[PDB]
Amino acid sequence: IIIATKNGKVRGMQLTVFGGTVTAFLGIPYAQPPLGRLRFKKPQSLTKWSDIWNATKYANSCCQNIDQSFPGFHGSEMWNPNTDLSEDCLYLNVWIPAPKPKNATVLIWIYGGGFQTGTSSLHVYDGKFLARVERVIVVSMNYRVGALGFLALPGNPEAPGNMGLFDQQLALQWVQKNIAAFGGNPKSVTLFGESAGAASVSLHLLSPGSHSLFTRAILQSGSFNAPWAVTSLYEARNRTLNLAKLTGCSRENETEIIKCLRNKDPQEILLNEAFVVPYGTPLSVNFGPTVDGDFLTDMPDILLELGQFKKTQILVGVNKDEGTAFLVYGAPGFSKDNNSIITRKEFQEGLKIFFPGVSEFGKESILFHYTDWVDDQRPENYREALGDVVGDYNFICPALEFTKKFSEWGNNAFFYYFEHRSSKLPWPEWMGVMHGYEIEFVFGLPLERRDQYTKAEEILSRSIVKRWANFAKYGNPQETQNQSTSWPVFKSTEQKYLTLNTESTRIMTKLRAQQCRFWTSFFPKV
Ligand SMILES: *[C@@H]1O[C@H](CO[C@H]2O[C@@H](C)[C@@H](O)[C@@H](O)[C@@H]2O)[C@@H](O[C@@H]2O[C@H](CO)[C@@H](O)[C@H](O)[C@H]2NC(C)=O)[C@H](O)[C@H]1NC(C)=O
Ligand SMILES: *[C@@H]1O[C@H](CO[C@H]2O[C@@H](C)[C@@H](O)[C@@H](O)[C@@H]2O)[C@@H](O[C@@H]2O[C@H](CO)[C@@H](O)[C@H](O)[C@H]2NC(C)=O)[C@H](O)[C@H]1NC(C)=O
Ligand SMILES: *[C@@H]1O[C@H](CO[C@@H]2O[C@@H](C)[C@@H](O)[C@@H](O)[C@@H]2O)[C@@H](O)[C@H](O)[C@H]1NC(C)=O
Ligand SMILES: CCN(CC)[C@H](C)CN1c2ccccc2Sc2ccccc21
Ligand SMILES: *[C@@H]1O[C@H](CO)[C@@H](O)[C@H](O)[C@H]1NC(C)=O
Ligand SMILES: *[C@@H]1O[C@H](CO)[C@@H](O)[C@H](O)[C@H]1NC(C)=O
Ligand SMILES: *[C@@H]1O[C@H](CO)[C@@H](O)[C@H](O)[C@H]1NC(C)=O
Ligand SMILES: [Cl-]
Ligand SMILES: [Cl-]
Ligand SMILES: [Cl-]
Ligand SMILES: [Cl-]
Ligand SMILES: [Cl-]
Ligand SMILES: [Cl-]
Ligand SMILES: [Cl-]
Ligand SMILES: [Zn+2]
Repeated sequence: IIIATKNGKVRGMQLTVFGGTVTAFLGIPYAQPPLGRLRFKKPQSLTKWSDIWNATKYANSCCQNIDQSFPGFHGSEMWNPNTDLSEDCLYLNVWIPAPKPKNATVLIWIYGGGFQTGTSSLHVYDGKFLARVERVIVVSMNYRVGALGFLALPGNPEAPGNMGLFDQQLALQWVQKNIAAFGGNPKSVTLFGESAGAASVSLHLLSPGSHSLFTRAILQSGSFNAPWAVTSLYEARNRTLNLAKLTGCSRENETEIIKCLRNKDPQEILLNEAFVVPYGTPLSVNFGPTVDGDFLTDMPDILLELGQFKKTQILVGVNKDEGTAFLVYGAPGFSKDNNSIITRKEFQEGLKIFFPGVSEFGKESILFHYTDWVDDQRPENYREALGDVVGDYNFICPALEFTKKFSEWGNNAFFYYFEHRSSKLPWPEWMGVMHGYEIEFVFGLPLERRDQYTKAEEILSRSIVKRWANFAKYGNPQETQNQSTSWPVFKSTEQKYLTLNTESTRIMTKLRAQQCRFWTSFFPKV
């Protein structure tokens, strides 16, 4: 199979999925490799090739530091890159239904990873199931991360910031220019992503350069208004100068620092990325999105509040235990190999880890808001309270505030609460429905009967896959055939949302009302 793109011909592979066929094009280049003088620059356009490019294996992953907290443990290593790390990494993948569709809706995946890590070749991002079951086209791209993707001295085009975001944007442009040759519909394109990928998706709703490159958006466990998602412009320049100091690149003429950084090999950049922040947290984002005056014209909180974004439908949601994953990355008394019963004193030490520069009074009122027990005798009270603190503050409350503000401008919005713990989840039970472990259900991995998911998990995945595809195709995430409960629109007044679980599906209102009132209204003033 060979498809003529506008820059040259590409060859894919046939895959057998569920007694049928899916065609895969893995590793299509969409930009000139950002090497040499092109490091830290925005992505440049690709030049034509007259031969046939073989797109038959995942391409290199972008340079990044690997998680090594649990060597040999599948729970953490399933997120580590599974191809070689290289600066030559700006490639994308395309999954096509077989036979060739005539005008299929396109789903574009943007992976997360704190803007520091990530790759589209991960097993749980495999788009072949979605192409097979719902006959949509799935696209995913690799984008630069860390300093090589988000180092910023604003206004300076040698390192303007938001390069990884522009990588994503150029991939969206590739779909616009090429997807029809694959049988796809460039007028029906839905972005979806998780964590930092969901925050990227929400920034594409704000960026005018991206407004004509997609139709709808899905935000799983993330948004730009989350406290970890946007780097202040003070912080950006500090961490840039700190990295120059650590490497030996402190110049005075600010353009001369970047040329010094361009002569360091990528490994010396990666080794020093960690220490650009003096006192970080488990949720620290060393180099992330900034207000650059290009991709981002103003502070995103101002654009959201004043209705300056793409007007379209959105699907937003969170998991029940978003915070627990971060507790085994620094909190005292927590571990993946015990049950992590902590004391009140260990709870107070956890808050200092996650809220280092906050007043003594601020941590006291976090403790006060989250220690009104039902059962005063339960030993896991403080353990579960600290996870809820981290999850509410960093993910759930920002996502709800995002949806409320977005829908106030007349757009249909739908919110979900994912509360099923995967039967193949390798982390212990006390960590619950963790950050990132709805992804395998969205991509339809439990549909593979040869994988030891339960029968109920196959059913829930089949339902989620249909809702997601119906949202992309028709702007309405209903499962209309098997007498499901209807997913109601999220409005600022009643704030209805749908729960996703094996046992039951229910409509509820005002998720975490009391806790998010504290985080969104009171806490910013301490
Ligand atoms: C902006 O950065 C400076 C310099 O950052 C240094 O901090 C070290 C801890 C280390 O990471 C090194 O690589 C880096 O260059 C910050 O100054 C430092 O701030 C910390 C925390 O307050 C102090 O402990 C250090 O003594 C201090 N060093 C100096 C030379 O001033 C500065 O605070 C930072 N601005 C922020 C975080 O707003
Ligand atoms: C849950 O585990 C933590 C972590 O303890 C680590 O070190 C060994 C004890 C190992 O067996 C394994 O449990 C784990 O890798 C326990 O906290 C530790 O407690 C000791 C006791 O003095 C302290 O010295 C350590 O600093 C501390 N580690 C951390 C990360 O806080 C904790 O006691 C345990 N809880 C249980 C068993 O209920
Ligand atoms: C493919 O379909 C195009 C129309 O797509 C529709 O446009 C708007 C209303 C969006 O809501 C989108 O989701 C819809 O699917 C046609 O204009 C085009 O000619 C068609 N092309 C081919 C080759 O069939
Ligand atoms: C998949 C990796 N995940 C744990 C194994 C980490 C903690 C996620 N993470 C993350 C991942 C890589 C590097 C830094 C971070 S800080 C962060 C902030 C906001 C969302 C996610 C992240
Ligand atoms: C691309 O794939 C075809 C089919 O396997 C192969 O014969 C061809 O030689 C490949 N091109 C290369 C390796 O340049
Ligand atoms: C800094 O160096 C650049 C590159 O040579 C030059 O264009 C610019 O004028 C210099 N500016 C200052 C203030 O030295
Ligand atoms: C609806 O139910 C049938 C069995 O009655 C099942 O095979 C099918 O996959 C279900 N559809 C969805 C979208 O879940
Ligand atoms: Cl469009
Ligand atoms: Cl940070
Ligand atoms: Cl709950
Ligand atoms: Cl006390
Ligand atoms: Cl609408
Ligand atoms: Cl309710
Ligand atoms: Cl609640
Ligand atoms: Zn992740």
